[PDB]
Amino acid sequence: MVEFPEGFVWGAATSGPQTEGNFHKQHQNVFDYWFATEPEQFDAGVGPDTASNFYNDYDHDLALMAQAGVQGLRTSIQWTRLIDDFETASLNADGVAFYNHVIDSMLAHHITPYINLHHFDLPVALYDKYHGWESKHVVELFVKFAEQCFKLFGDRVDHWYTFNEPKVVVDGQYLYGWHYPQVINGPKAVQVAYNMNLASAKTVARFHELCVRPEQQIGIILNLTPAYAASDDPADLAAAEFAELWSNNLFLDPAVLGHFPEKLVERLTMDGVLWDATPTELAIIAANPVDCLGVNYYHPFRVQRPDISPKSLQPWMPDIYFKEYDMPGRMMNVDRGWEIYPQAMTDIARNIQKNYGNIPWMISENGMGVAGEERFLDKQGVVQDDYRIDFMKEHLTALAKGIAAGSNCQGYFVWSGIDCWSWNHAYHNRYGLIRNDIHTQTKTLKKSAKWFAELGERNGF
Amino acid sequence: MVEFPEGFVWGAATSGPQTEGNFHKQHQNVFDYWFATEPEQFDAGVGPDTASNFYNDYDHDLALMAQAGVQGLRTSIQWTRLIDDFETASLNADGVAFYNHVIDSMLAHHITPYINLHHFDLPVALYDKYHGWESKHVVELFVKFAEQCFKLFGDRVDHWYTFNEPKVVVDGQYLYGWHYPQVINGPKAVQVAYNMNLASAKTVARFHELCVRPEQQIGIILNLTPAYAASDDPADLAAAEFAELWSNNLFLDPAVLGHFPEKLVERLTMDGVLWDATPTELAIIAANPVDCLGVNYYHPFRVQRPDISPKSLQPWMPDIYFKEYDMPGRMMNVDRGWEIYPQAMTDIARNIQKNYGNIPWMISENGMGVAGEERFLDKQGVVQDDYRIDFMKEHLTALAKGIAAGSNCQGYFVWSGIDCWSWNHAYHNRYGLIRNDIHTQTKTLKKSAKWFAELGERNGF
Repeated sequence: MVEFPEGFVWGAATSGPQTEGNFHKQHQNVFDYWFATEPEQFDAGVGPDTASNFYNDYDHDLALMAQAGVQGLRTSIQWTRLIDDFETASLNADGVAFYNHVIDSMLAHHITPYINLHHFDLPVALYDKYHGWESKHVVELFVKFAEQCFKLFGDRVDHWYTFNEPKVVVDGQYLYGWHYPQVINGPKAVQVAYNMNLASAKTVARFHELCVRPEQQIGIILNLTPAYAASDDPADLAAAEFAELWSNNLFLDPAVLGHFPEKLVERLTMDGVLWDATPTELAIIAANPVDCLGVNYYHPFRVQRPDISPKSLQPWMPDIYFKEYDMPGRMMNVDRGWEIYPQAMTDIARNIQKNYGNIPWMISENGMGVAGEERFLDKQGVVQDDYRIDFMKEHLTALAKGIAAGSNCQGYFVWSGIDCWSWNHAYHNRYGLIRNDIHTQTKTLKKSAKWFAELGERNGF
Repeated sequence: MVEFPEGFVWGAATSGPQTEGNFHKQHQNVFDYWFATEPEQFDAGVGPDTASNFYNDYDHDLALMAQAGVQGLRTSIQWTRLIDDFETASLNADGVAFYNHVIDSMLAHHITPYINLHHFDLPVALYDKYHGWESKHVVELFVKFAEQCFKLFGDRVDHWYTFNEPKVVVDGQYLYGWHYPQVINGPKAVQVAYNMNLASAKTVARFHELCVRPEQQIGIILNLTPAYAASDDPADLAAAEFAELWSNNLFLDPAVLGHFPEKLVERLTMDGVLWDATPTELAIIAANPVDCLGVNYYHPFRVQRPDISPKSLQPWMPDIYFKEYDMPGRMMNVDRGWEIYPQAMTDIARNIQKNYGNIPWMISENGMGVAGEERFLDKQGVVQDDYRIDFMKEHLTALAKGIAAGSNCQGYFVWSGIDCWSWNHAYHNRYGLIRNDIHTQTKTLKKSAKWFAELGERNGF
């Protein structure tokens, strides 16, 4: 009924910090320091120290993912596990052995590796010493980390990503208190956003200097949720277009077009908060756009005029130009508090084909979180997560209008394969195709796993 | 009878390691370490620990130089004095205070500062830890240190130089045994020569991001002695061709034209000794040529065919393509071993005018050395150094020819103002317009000093 192009990749997505646990990890990332210092900030007091036991059970975990039909698995390498000395990027031996064990095990179970380099997991010591992503030195240290990954695993990994959603690091660490160090400072957030795009372009450059095969591509993973206007009222349209530029063009334009959006640059310049860039750095951005693009989508975003004039006496924040809008009539996932709107899939697909040269791209994250999935166990202990099947059917159907109209969309990656640790929310909401009983780290396929496996065999539903 | 353009600058040239002494210097450069462990390698046992006492006596020393007609003093800031932590380029407080005193004292004596950032004085710890200029990381540390110099002193310093004769570091440290660490490795020296051209271009880029005046200019100091063919025989013209590419084009073309000489790159590639470069690096080199040129010249250089074929089995060295030639009938400075040939001054001027856009340039070093000048002391303790006047006269007369033919030469700096420490030769040969008795650090003008002052007021002789 719905068919997908030949060679379409059917995948799942996690990260190292949300799965491995901290077993024998040399360094703390910001979340490990946060958890070890303020465990009360975490749901049920579950921190990342054990997560989903992937450090210990990766092999059998991969067997289960392959049964659920994971053809390609995307996860991440922790800067804080691979690296001994950050200034030098020397190798922690156990960390190197672990990631090789993981990659080899993926290829033993016929799972194609998709490796991302950074998923919100800055080493706390680099924050302490340089304030992390605010420091162009830390940007250089990341490239050095990235080179070590290219040299150690490039013989077996064709598909690479620099960052997963830099904007969430920008928002979490410097705007809204989501991430340790919980800084609230607009001007610093602007500098961080620039520095991460710069880290990204530098890593693409280093990758293309070292890559030997045509199959080897490096991309970036962004959330491209559109910023839908609340109404056709002019103040709402003005709010929607800044929020579009701020949330999407801020990273999409430099990563894919090689430049920042000039209207955004103009606005930050006039507000006095523009980042510090050099001509060399800008030239590096222009010269090293990504090969491909990972797209994350879960729920839409709608905006209206700000309550007060942006000329008001207040600390600068991107939010002075827009406020979120809840739409009367919205279809809702009520317990998670998110609108369901799979047509965003189709709009995103078209933005990419019309305004970004139809660059090769994939849905790298799409999924639905539900709390207390033990309510829906059947008598053999399998979650009857039909809601998650329905969810995937709605978003894939819109994605197929996506591809039928021309989108160079090359795969679909579910968040997630195995239930994994969602930062402060920990295991409140489960997204997996595969349940994890985190007390015993016992993993069981849910119903959606078998449907996802047949989806990949039929190449449709 | 022989006069110069309006506003021609009459200056003197030294460097920091040859004048200051090591008084309260936090770090050893390469020569400090070399002397501290092998003083027998240094003439009469004299190292750089006191030199010409400039750390203590800069004020009165600057008065004597002004008495001798020094309108512009070119010297250097030592990396090892200014910088506490090389990795961060944090400041040593006594080092900053000293160079502030020196620059301020220069102005109070009406001497225009010309500041060179590097004169063969690699910090020895960066050699031990990274192998120094071989490490593109050391390149980045240099840029950081250069930024500090601009930020601290740019407000009163308009004339900057990235390096003095990078080729002498390549030759001295990696080819012929002149400089600690005394490595003898052809391929390494090629990479070092690449890295210092890169470091210079990166330093031009940082200067221009931070320069706040039209008057502020940065350049590089190069010896541009022509490579004279021993004869018009093809084999001698071919050797002179390569020695010219290797001696001058290797630094001049990147610095002024923004690219390496493709004939040289062809030759090194064919010989498999080419440097490792990146597209990014070559673009920085292309984008930041110097503002001006400083030209060093003391004696000519003549070249014939190698004794044996370059296809012979021998370690790759630039010299496989050319041998130094001794012309019969040459005018010699016999004690020093150098030929006297002021006509080269004219040749240099014309080469810049005709093949380098007539970019603004100066003779930044020219001068004659003479051992044991006590022989020519008179009743006054004044060295009767008529030979140095004759030398200056002859080479100035050739310069004026170049100028009248239209070469954009704008000044002429004598080496040196005060007798200074000439590396392993230390104080064997004396070059100053002003003598230093190095036992008492008592400094007294020579006859040539008064004449240089009269040369300035008359703008000619």
